[PDB]
Amino acid sequence: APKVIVFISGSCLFGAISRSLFKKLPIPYTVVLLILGAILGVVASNVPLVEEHTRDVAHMDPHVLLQIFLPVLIFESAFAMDVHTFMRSFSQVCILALFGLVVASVLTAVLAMNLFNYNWNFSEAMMFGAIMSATDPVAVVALLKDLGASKQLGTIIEGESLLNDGCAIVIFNVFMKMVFFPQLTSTVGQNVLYFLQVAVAGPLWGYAVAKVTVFFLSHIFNDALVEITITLAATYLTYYIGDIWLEVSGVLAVVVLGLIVNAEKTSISPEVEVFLHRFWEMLAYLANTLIFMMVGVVVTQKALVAVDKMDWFYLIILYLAITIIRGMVISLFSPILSRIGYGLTWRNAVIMTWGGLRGAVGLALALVVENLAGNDVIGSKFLFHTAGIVVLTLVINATTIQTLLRILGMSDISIPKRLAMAGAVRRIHEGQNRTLNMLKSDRFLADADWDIATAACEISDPYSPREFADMMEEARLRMLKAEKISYWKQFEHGMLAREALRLLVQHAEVAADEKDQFILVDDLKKSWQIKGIYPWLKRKLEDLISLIPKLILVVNGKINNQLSLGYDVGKGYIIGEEEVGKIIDRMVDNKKILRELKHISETGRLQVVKELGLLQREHPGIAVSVKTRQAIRTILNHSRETIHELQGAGLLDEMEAHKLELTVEIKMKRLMNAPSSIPPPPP
Amino acid sequence: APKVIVFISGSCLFGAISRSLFKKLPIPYTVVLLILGAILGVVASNVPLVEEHTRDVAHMDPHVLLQIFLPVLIFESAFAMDVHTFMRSFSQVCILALFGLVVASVLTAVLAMNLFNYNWNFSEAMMFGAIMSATDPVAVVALLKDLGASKQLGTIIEGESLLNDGCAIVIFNVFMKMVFFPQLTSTVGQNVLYFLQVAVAGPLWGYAVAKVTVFFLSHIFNDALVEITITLAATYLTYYIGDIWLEVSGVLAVVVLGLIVNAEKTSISPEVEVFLHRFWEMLAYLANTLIFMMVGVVVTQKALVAVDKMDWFYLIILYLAITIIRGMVISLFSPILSRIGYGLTWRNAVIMTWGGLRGAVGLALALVVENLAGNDVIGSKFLFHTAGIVVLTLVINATTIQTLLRILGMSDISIPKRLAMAGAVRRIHEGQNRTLNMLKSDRFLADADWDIATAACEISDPYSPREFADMMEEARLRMLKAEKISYWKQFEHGMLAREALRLLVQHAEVAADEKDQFILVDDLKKSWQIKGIYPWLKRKLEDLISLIPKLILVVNGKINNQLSLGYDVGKGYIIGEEEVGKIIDRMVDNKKILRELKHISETGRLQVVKELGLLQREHPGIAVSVKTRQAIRTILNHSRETIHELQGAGLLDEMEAHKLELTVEIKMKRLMNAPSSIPPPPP
Repeated sequence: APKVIVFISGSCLFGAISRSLFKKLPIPYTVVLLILGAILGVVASNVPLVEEHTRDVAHMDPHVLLQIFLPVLIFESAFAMDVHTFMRSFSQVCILALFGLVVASVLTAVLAMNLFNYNWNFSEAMMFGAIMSATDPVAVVALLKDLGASKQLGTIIEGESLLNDGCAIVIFNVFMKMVFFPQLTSTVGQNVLYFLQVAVAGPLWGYAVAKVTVFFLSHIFNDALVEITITLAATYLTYYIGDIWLEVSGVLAVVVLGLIVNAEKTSISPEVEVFLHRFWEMLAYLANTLIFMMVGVVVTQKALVAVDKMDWFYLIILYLAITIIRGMVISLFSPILSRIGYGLTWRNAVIMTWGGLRGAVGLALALVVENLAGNDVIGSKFLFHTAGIVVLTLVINATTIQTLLRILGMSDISIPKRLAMAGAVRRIHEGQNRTLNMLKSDRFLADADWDIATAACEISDPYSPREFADMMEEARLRMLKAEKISYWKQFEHGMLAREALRLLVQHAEVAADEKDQFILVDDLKKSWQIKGIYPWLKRKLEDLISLIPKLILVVNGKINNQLSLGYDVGKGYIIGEEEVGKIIDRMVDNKKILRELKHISETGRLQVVKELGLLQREHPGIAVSVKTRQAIRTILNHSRETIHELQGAGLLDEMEAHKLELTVEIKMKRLMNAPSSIPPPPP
Repeated sequence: APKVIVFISGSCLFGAISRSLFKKLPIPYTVVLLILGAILGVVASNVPLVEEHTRDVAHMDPHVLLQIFLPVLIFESAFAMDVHTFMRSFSQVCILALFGLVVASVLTAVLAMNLFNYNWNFSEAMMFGAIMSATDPVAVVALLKDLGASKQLGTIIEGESLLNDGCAIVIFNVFMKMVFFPQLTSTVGQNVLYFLQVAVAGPLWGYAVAKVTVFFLSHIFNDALVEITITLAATYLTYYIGDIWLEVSGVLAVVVLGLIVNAEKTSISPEVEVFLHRFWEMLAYLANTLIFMMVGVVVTQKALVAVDKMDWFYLIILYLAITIIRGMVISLFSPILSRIGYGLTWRNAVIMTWGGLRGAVGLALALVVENLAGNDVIGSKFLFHTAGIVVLTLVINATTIQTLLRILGMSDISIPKRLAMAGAVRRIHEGQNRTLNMLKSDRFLADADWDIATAACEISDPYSPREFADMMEEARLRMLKAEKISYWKQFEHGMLAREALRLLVQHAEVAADEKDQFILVDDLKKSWQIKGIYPWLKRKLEDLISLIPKLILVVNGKINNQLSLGYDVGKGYIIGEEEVGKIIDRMVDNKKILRELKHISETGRLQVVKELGLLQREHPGIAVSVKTRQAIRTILNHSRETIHELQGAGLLDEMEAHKLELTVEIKMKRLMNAPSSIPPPPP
C-alpha cells in the first residue's frame, strides 16, 4: 500500500481549495499552498501517520523528482508560447536571457561571498546564484496579456522566463556535477569539449527528436489518442535519454522540442491542439502543486532547525540584492536592446525588473541541492533561502505589480477600445431587449417571470487651415480602423492565415503610430522576400541534379513555407483594399480626400499585384501548388459548412454527419502533407 | 535515475506503433502489444540491461499496480457509459451480470476441480473462475455502436462489462483474502457482517463521495484545471480510502462514483466534459498498454517455465468450456431476462455470448495471483492460463464476431438510412459542383490546377385494396420520419433536452416497428409521472413543518428535474405536431387521409395541452421556475449568438469576445444552480 497516491490526491484537493478560495485576493494560491504544506509538515512532525506519508513522499530521491517534474513544467512553458512573436524577437530575448543570467549569477555569487558568513566557495555561491536567478512569472504574463496592447511585452517576458529557466537549470547542473560529485579531475581541453558538446547537442538532439516527432505526428489520422501518447512519450523519453543515456543537458532539448512542436500544430488536428494545451497546463499545475507542498513540508521539517536572526537579516538583504541586481542588469543592457528594431521604454524595463517571480523550477533545484548535500547545514541554508525568497517575491511582487501596473499607466483602457466596448454593450443590450420582446409573445412563455430573467440576463461593461490638417489625420485614423475591421473580416472567412493576420495587424498598428502615413510597402518588403541562402541552395541543387532529392525537397518546403505566407499577405492586402474601397464612400464625405485615399489604395493595389505577378513568374510550380492548396482548402471548408448546415436542416443525424466530418478531416490532413510543387500543366 | 519512466515511454511508443500499424488488420492491437512484450521479455532474459528495466518495473508490488491501474480503468468504463440507457435497463443488466457472474464462477470452479490435474481446493478454483469471468469488450462495443440500430444491446453489454468487472474483482478480493492470507479464523456472524459491510458500504461510500464531488464541482466557475484535478483526486482518494482505510470494496465505490458523475455533467462545463472524456480515455489506454506489456513480460519470463502439452490441452478445452458455459448461462437466463421489457432475442443472445472478451482486468488479477503465490506453481499456471485465454479470446472472438455480425444480418444497413445517405451524397456532390463553378470565376485561383483538386474532393459512397392499405403504412412511416426530423430540428434550436430527444426518437422508432399506430400519448405519458414516493415525502414533511429544509429542498430538486423532463417532452411533442401540421400539405395528396392524420395529430395535441395544464395546476411554482429557466436559457443563447455574429461581422476582437463568452458561460452555469421552485407572485 503506497502513500504517494494519498499524498498526491491530498495535494490536489488542497490545491483545488487554494485556487477556489483565493480567486479575488491578489495573493497567489502557491503562497497559501506553501503555508498549508508547512502546517502539514508540522502535523507530520507531531502525528506518526502523517510522518509516514511525508517520509514516503517528500523525502524522495532528487533525480526521480527532477526527471518527472521538470519535463512537464518545461514542456508546458515551451508549449504555451506564441512561437511567431517569440521567434521574431528571439535576438533580444536570447541575448538578455543568456547574458543577464550569467552576470546575475556572477553578481549573486559575489554578493553572497561578500554578505554571507558561511564558509562557501566561489562555485557553490555561483550555484546559489544559478538557483536564485531562475524565474517563472505566470501571473505577471497573465496580467500583461489581460491589459491589452502589451502583447509583445508578455511575449518577451515569457521568452525570458523560458530561456532563463532552461539555461539556469543547465548552469546549476554543471556546477552541481562539478562540486557535489568531486571525484572527476579533468583537463582544460576535455572540459571545454564537454561544455561545447552540452551547448551544441542540447538543441541539436532536441531538434532531431522534434523532427522525428513531427514526422510521426504528420502521418497519423483519425486517432487523437496516438498523438497525445506520442507527444507525452517523446517528451519524457527525450529528457530521460538526454539526461541519462548521454551527457547532454536534456533541458534545452525539451525546450527546443516544445518550441518546434509549437512551431508545428499545422500537422496536429485542432481538437488535439486544444486537448494538448489543456493537458500540459493541467500537468504543470499538478507539478507546481506537488513541488510547492513538498518544499513546504521539507522546509518546515528540516530547514527550520538552523535558522537564526543573522540568517533572516541576510535573507532580507538577499531580497534587496536580487532586486537591485535585476535592476542593474536591465539598466546596463538597455542600450543593447535599444540598438535593435524593438527597443524598450523605461516602464517596460521597470515592469520586467519587478516581473521576476521565483518559481517551482527554482524550488525543485533547491530540493535537489538540499537532499544531495546530506546532513550538513549548507543544503538546509540553500532550501531556507530559496523558500524565503520565493515567499517574499511572490507576495510582495504580485501585490506591488498590480499596484505598479495601475500606477505606471499601461493598464488603462484605450479610447477607441472603450468606445468599441461601449458599442458592444449597447448592441448586446438591444439584442437582449428584442429577444425579450420576441419572448413576450410566446404561447408557452407568456406566464413566465420577467424581472428575474432581466436581472439574471444583464451584462455590465467590464471597463466601467490647421483644422483641415487635423481632420485629415482623423480621416486617416478612421481609414485604418476600417482597414483593421476589413482585415479581421477577411480573416474570419477563412481566407487568411493566423500569422498573416498578425503581420497585417502589426503593420497596420505601426502605420497607426505615425502621423500622416498609411500601411506602406517598405514595411511589407520583408513579407514575400525569399531572398537569401534558400534560392542559392535551390539553384545549387538544381545544377547538381541535372540525399540530394531529400535536400531539394526540404529546400522546396522552406520556400513553400515562406511563399504561402507572402501570397496570403498580398492577397489579404488586395481583399482589404477592395473592401475599404467599397466602403470609402459612406464614411468619407469630402471628394478631394476621397480621391486622395482612393489613389493611395490604387497605387498600393498596382504595386502588390505586379509583385504578385513577379512572384508567380519567378516560381511557377510553387505558386500554382500553393494556390491549388488554397483552392482545395476553400472547397473543403465549403463542404464542411454544407455538412454543418445539413445537420442544421435536420435531414442528417449527428452520427452520419460525424462520419462525414471525419472523412473531410481525413481529407484536410491529407491536404496538409500535399506535394510541395506540382509541375505546371501543358496547354 | 528510475527505469519506470523509460519503460513507460517505451511501452507508449510500442502501443502507438501497434495501433498505427495494425489499423487495417482486424487483429486488435493488444495481442501484438503482448507479442512485443513477450519478445522484450525474452530480450530481458538475455540482455542484462533490459533485465534491469523489467526487474525495476514488471517485478512490482501487486497492491501498488492494483491501486494505480484499477481505479483508472473502472472509472473510465463507468464514465464512458450513457447513463440514461444504462439506468432504463439497469434491473436487467444488474440481474444478468450478478447472477451470470456468480454461476459462471461456480461452474468454472467445478470445471477446474474436475478437469485440472492440480490439487486445488474449492476457493482457489473459485478465484480462478473470478479471474476467468471478467470481460472487457471495448472493441465489440465500438463495433456494435458502429452498426446502426443496435444501441440497446450495446448499452446492455457495456453495463454488463462494468458490473461484471465490479463484482468480479469483489469476489476475487474476497477469495484472495480467504486463500493467500489464511491466518484469520472468523465466526459465521462476523463473516456475514463482513459480507453485508462490503456489499452495502461499497456503493454507500461511493455515493457519498460522489455527491460530495458533485457539490464541489457545481460551485466552480471559469477554471477547468480545478475541475479536472477534483475529479482525478476524488477517484484516486475514493479507491485508496475504500481499499485501505476501510474494508469497503473499492471497485464498487469507483463504479458508483463514475456512474453518478456521468449522471451529472449538467454541473460541469462542456469543454471540461470533452476534456474529461478524452483524458480518461487516454488514461485508460495508458493503463491498458502498461498492463498488457507487463503481462507479456512476466508471462514469458517466469510463467512459461512450467508449461507442457497437458497444460496446453487443458487451456484449449478450458476455452471451449468457458464458451459453452457462457452460452449456457445466457440460454438459461433468457426467460427471466425476457420477462422484463426488453427481451433478448437469440441473435442478440449469441452476440452477447460471443461478445465476451477477457482483458486487462483479468490480466491484472492474474498478475496479483502470480506475485502472491511466490515460488509455487499455482501463480504460474494462473498467469499462463489467463494470458493464453486473453490472447486467443481476443484474436478468435474479434475475427469471428466480425464474421458473426456479417452472418446474423445485424450489419445490414437499413434502406431508408441508405436512401438518406445517398441523398446526402447527391447534395454534397452538387454543392461541390456549384462551389467549383464559383471558384472557376475568380481573379485569384484561375491559374490553379483543377483535375487533381476535383479528384481529391470526392466524398464517395461509404455504404456502396390491401396494397392500398399497405401504402398507407409507408405514408405513416414517412410522416413519423417527418415528426422525428421536426424533433431533431427543435433540438437544433436548443429547446429539447438530450434525454427528451432520445425519448422522442425511441418512441418514433417503436412506432415505426408497428403496423398502423402512430406516436401515441399512452406510451408518451410516462415522462411526467409524478405518482411516486417523492410527492408523498414532500407533503408529509410540509405537514410536519406547517435538516428537513434540506430534505424538502432535495425532494423539490428531484421533482423539479422530473418536471423539467416531462415539460420538455410535452413541449417537444407540441412543437413537433405544429411543425408536422405546417408541412402536412406537401407530402400528403389525398384529402381524406390528410384530414384523418391531421385529426389524429390535433387530438394528440389537445390531449398533451390539457394534461400539461393539469400538470401546471398540480405544481405551479416549480413550473414557474422551469419556464424561468427556459426563458433565461433562451436569452443567454441569443446573447451568445449575438456575440458570435459580432465576431462574424468583425466589429469585436477575439479576446473581448472570449471574455463575453466567459461571462455568458458563467451566467449559464449560474442558471444551472438555480432555485428549483420560485414561489408564485400574488395577483
